[PDB]
Amino acid sequence: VIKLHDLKPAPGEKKAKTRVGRGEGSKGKTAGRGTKGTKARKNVPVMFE
RNA sequence: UCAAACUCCGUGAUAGCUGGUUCUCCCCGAAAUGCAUUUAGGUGCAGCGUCGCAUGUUUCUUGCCGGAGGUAGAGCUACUGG
Repeated sequence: VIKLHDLKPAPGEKKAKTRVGRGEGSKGKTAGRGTKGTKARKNVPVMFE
């Protein structure tokens, strides 16, 4: 019989959150931003070239 | 404390700048170029990476073939000049 502990999300339904800045074995020490620039502390507008 | 005091608030001011950004392993893996920029230590796009999808050897290497060049070299009584 189907109880609450039998319920599971479907495969691929749930992907783990990527946690940046949590070590160099992951997206660590820059969070995929690279080193410097405007793009290292802010985001650049799309309306700007 | 003074080329405009101090305090609170606006306010977590803004900083193309500096610094920092914390556990793991597996696979792949750059760039530091071009163009433009009140631009030149920034940024957009392209190039280069990855992932996915589609296509599938088209890529690449070698041989052969067809081709255009004007460098090296050479030449100048073949031009311009010396």
